[PDB]
Amino acid sequence: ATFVRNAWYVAALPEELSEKPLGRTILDTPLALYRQPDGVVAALLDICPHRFAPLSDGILVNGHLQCPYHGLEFDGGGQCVHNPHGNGARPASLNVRSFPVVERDALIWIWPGDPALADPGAIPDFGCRVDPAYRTVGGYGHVDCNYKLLVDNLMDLGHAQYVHRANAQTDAFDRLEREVIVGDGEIQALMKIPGGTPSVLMAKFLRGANTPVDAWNDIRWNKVSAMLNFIAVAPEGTPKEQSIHSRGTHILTPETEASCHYFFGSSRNFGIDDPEMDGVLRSWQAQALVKEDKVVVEAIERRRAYVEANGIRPAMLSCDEAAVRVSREIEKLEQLEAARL
Amino acid sequence: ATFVRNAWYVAALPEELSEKPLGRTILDTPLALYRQPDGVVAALLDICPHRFAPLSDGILVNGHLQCPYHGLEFDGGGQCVHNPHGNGARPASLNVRSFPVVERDALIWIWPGDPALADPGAIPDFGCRVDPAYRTVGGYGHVDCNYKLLVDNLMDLGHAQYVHRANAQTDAFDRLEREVIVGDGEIQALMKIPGGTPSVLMAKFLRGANTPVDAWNDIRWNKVSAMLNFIAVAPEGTPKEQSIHSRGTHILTPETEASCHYFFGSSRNFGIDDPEMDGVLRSWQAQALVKEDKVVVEAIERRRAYVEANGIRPAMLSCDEAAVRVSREIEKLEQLEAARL
Amino acid sequence: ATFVRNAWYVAALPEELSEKPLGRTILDTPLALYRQPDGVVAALLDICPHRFAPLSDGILVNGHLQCPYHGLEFDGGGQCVHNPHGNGARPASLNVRSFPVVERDALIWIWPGDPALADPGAIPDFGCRVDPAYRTVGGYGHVDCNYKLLVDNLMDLGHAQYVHRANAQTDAFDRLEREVIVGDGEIQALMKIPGGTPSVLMAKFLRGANTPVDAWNDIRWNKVSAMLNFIAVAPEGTPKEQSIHSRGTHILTPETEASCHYFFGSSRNFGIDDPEMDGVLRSWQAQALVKEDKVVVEAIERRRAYVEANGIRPAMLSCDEAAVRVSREIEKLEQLEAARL
Ligand SMILES: COc1c(Cl)ccc(Cl)c1C(=O)O
Ligand SMILES: COc1c(Cl)ccc(Cl)c1C(=O)O
Ligand code: FES
Ligand code: FES
Ligand code: FES
Ligand SMILES: [Co+2]
Ligand SMILES: [Co+2]
Ligand SMILES: [Co+2]
Ligand SMILES: [Co+2]
Ligand SMILES: [Co+2]
Ligand SMILES: [Co+2]
Ligand SMILES: [Co+2]
Repeated sequence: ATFVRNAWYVAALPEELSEKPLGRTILDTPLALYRQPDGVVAALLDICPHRFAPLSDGILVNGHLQCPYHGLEFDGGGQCVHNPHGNGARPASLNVRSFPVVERDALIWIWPGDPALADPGAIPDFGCRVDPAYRTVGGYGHVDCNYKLLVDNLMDLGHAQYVHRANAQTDAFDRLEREVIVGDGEIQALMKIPGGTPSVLMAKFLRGANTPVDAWNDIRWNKVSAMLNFIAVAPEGTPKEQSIHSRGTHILTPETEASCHYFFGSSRNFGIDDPEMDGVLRSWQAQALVKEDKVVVEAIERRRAYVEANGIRPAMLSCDEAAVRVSREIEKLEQLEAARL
Repeated sequence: ATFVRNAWYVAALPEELSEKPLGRTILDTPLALYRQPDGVVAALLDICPHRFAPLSDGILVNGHLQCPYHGLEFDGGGQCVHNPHGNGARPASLNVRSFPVVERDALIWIWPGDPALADPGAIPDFGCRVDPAYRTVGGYGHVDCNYKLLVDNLMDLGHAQYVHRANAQTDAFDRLEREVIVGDGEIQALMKIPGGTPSVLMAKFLRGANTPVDAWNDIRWNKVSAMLNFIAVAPEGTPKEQSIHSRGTHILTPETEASCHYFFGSSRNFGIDDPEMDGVLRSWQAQALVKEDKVVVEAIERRRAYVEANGIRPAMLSCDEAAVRVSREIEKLEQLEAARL
Repeated sequence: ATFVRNAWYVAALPEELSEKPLGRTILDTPLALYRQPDGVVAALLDICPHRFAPLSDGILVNGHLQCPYHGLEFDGGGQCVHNPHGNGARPASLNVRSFPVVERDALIWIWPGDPALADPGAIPDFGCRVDPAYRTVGGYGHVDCNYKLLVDNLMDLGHAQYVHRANAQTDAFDRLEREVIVGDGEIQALMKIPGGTPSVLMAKFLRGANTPVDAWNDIRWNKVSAMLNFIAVAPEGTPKEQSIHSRGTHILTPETEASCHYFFGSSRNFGIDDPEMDGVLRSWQAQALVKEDKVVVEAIERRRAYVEANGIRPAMLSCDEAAVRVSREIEKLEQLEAARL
C-alpha cells in the first residue's frame, strides 16, 4: 500500500526477457515485459484496455504484442496499432499504459510512478556489471517478506555469524569500527578489518605479505532499495583499488506489501576465466538467500500482525546504525511522496 | 454479495444426483442436493437446525436425510420427521429450509430467493437436451471468476478466433456480419461467416471436408445467466434452416462473489450414432471451455482489485453490443431487487 | 479476538518438549516452549525484542535460548543474559516477555493473561494422569474450528451414537438417563445406558461380556475448556464405583479465533500391563477424536459466516443442557473480562 513509486526499480534481468512476454508485478502493478524484434525492451501495464485480459499471455505478431482475448495489437509505447474488429477504428481509449524502461548495467530498470518525473540520469550506478575487467554471475529470487526487512538484512553485518555461518564466521566482538556516511539518496557503510582472513576463493590469488591492515567489507545503498557491496583483501598496505575483490549487486523490488523480488549478482576481478568459479559464486549467493536469509525474514513477516496489534517497537543495538539510517531515509521518501497525493 | 436471488439457476446435472447427498454452494448458500427413493430431487439448506452440521454428509434413512451429528431426520420439504431424543418431540423450530426445485430438460433448476415469487414461467427452454432427434453430451466445470465475466465471454463468441485459435480460427473472419435482436426478456447475438474455408473444428463436423462453406454462430441469453448457442456449418449458399448444427448449453451459476459453476453441453443433429463425434465434442469442451476460457477469465478476475482501486473502465469495440446489453439487463435486475430489501 | 486470557490453558504435553524449542500459538500469541538443562520448562513470547525473529527457531547455548538472527541469549524468565554486540550492554529493553508456566499431571499449563493474577492453585486437577494405579496413553491434535464447538461436542457425549456409530452405537440409547451437576466454575453431565448390548468399543475394553451391560459416560468441565470424562462398563448389575474404567483427558486450547489445539488422553485402571489395550485406545483416539469429530466441527466452522450473516440461532434438544450451561459460563467469563479495561 505504501511504496515510493517515484524511483527506478529493477524489474528483471536481461536474460529473463525475450519475444515471449514475462508477467511480473511491481509495487502492486502487473506488468508485461518483453523484448521487441529490434532488441529494445518494452514494459506495458498487463491489463488490456478492452476487457482487461493479461497481455503477458499473448504473443508477438509482426513485432507487436497481441492480446490473447480479442486480438488488439500494441507497440512498445502502448499505442494500439491494430484493431481487427468492425471498421478497425483505433480511438485513444484503446492505448495501454507504458512505463519508462531502461536497460543498463545488465539490469532492466523501470519507473512505476509519475512518468513526467522519470530521469534516466537518476538511475543507480552499477557499471561494474558490464565492465570487461569484471566477471559477473547472478540470479533472481522471490521472497515472501516486506522488502524493508531485506534492506535491513543487507545493511547489517551482525547476523553473518549466526545466519551465514557456513561461509561468514568469526569470534571477535572487541574490534569493530564501521563508519556510516550519509549522502543524498546514497549511504555507504565502510568497514576495514586489519589482519582479516581472506575468502577461500580470493586467497588463491594472493602471493604473500599478510600484515594487519588488509581486508574490507563495505556496502553502498541508493534511493529506496538498491545496494552494491565491496568484499576485498590486500597484501599489506595497498589501497582498495588494487585488491582482490567482488562487487555484489543486491537489489530489492517490492511485489506486494508482504512480498518482493530479489536480484543478486557478483562482479569479481579475480578468476575471470574460471567457468566453474561462476557456478560456485552464484550458488553461495543463492544459498545465502534461499536457504538462510529467506527463512529468517519470512518468519519475521509472519509476526508483523502481532507486533502491530500490540505496540511493540524494535530495540536497537550498536550494530544497527547503518540500517536505522537507511530505514529513516526510506521513510522520508514515503512522506515526501505522499505529500503530493 | 450482490446476486440476483429471485431467479432460477441450475444447481446440478441429473447424473450428479443420487441417494448420496451432494453438497454445493449456490449464491453463497450451502445446499444439500439429493434424489429421494421415489426419484424426486430435493434441495435443503445444508445446515442442520440443531447445531449446524452439514446435512450433505449424512445418509438416507427410510427415504429421509439423517443428520450425521445427532440423528435428526428430514423429508424433502425440510420437515423434521424424526427426533430420536427425549420425548421425541418435533417443534417447528426443527424444520430446515427447503428450496423450490424443478428437474427439467436434463437440468436441475433451483430458486434461491423469495420462495413466494418462485415463478416457474421463468424457467428457460432447453428442450433440445431431451429431444430424441438430438444427441447431447456435456459436463460440469468450476471457475474462479465472477460469473459475469463468463457471461461476457459467451456473448462475444468472436473470441474463439484468438482464444480457441487451433480449432476455431477462420480465414473469413473479416467478412463477419453480426446483428443483435432484443425481445421480451431475451437477447440474441447472431454472427455469420460467409464463403470461407471451414475451421479445423467445423471440418471435423463435416467429416474432413474442404470446399467453401457458410458458418453461423448464434447465441441466446435468458434472464440472468442461462445461454443456448447455435453453431452451424453448411456448403456454399445453402439455407441456414436445413443446416447441420449443434445447440450449445452454456449456463453459469454463481457460487461466491468471485467463483461460479459452469454447466456446458452440446446437442447435435448430426453423427447421432457416432462415438467418435462424441469424442470430438468432449475434447473441444475440455480444451476450450474448461481450459482455454478458464485461463483468460481467471486472469481477469485477478486484475479486478487493481482496476477498481484505480478508476479503470473497459473500452468497448464494435463486437460488444450483445454483451453490453446483457450486462445492462443484469445490472437492472440487481437494482430492482435491491430496491426491494 | 475474544478469548478469556485470564485462565490456565494447556500449551503442550511433556513429551513434546525438549532442548529444541517448540513454536506454538496460544490465544493468538506465538510462544517458544522448551525444557532447560535443569529440566524446568520455560515459555517465552516467540518474538525477539531486537528485530522480531522467532526465538523458537533458535538453539540453546549454555542453557540459554539464543536468537537465530543476531545471537541475543535469554534465560527462562526472559532476561537477556548475553548481547554479543558492541560493549555488550544489556538494557531492560532487551528482555523478552515470559509466561507463568506449570508442569503438573503430565500437562504443561500456561497463563496467557495478566501475569499478576496467575495462581498455580487454580489449575484443574488431572491427578489420574500420574497415578501409578492408572495407565495413560494420549496425544495431540490440531483442529480448524473455534474451540467452543469442540467443548460443545465433548459435553454431549451422545453424538458418539451417530458420529462414531461404528465404534460406540448402543441399542439401549433410547433408555438413557441424564443428570447435570452445576457448581462454581464447574459443570458435570452424567449419562447412563442401562441393560444394553455393549458397543463395539465397550466390548473391546471388557474382552467379551455376554450378559446385559450397564454403561456410564460422565464428563466434568472446569473453567474455560478443560474436561475429564469417566467411561465405565460392567456386566449384569455391577455398581459404577467398584468397577473397570478409563478417565479421559480432553482439553482444548484456542490457537486463533477459528482454530484450536486438542490434547487428549486415556487413564485406565485395567489392562495396565497390556500393550494390546494401548492399541485399542490409540486406535479409537485416532479414528473418533482426530478424524471423525474433526470432520464435523470443521464443516460447522465453514458454515459460521452464513449463519451469522442471516440471523440463524441453534435449536436446542433435551440432550443439550450440559453444553448450554458451559456455553453460558464461558460467555459470562468473556463479559467479565471485557468489563475491566
Ligand atoms: C462456445 O460455443 C461453441 C462455438 Cl463458438 C463453437 C463450437 C462449439 Cl462445439 C461451441 C459450443 O457450444 O461448445
Ligand atoms: C470422547 O469420550 C469418549 C467416549 Cl464418549 C467413549 C470412549 C472413550 Cl475411550 C472416550 C475418550 O475418553 O476418548
Ligand atoms: S481483452 Fe484484449 S482485445 Fe479484448
Ligand atoms: S447438528 Fe443435526 S441433529 Fe444435531
Ligand atoms: S532479531 Fe534476535 S538478536 Fe536480532
Ligand atoms: Co511497430
Ligand atoms: Co544475510
Ligand atoms: Co417418511
Ligand atoms: Co471460449
Ligand atoms: Co542461566
Ligand atoms: Co560476550
Ligand atoms: Co466425538
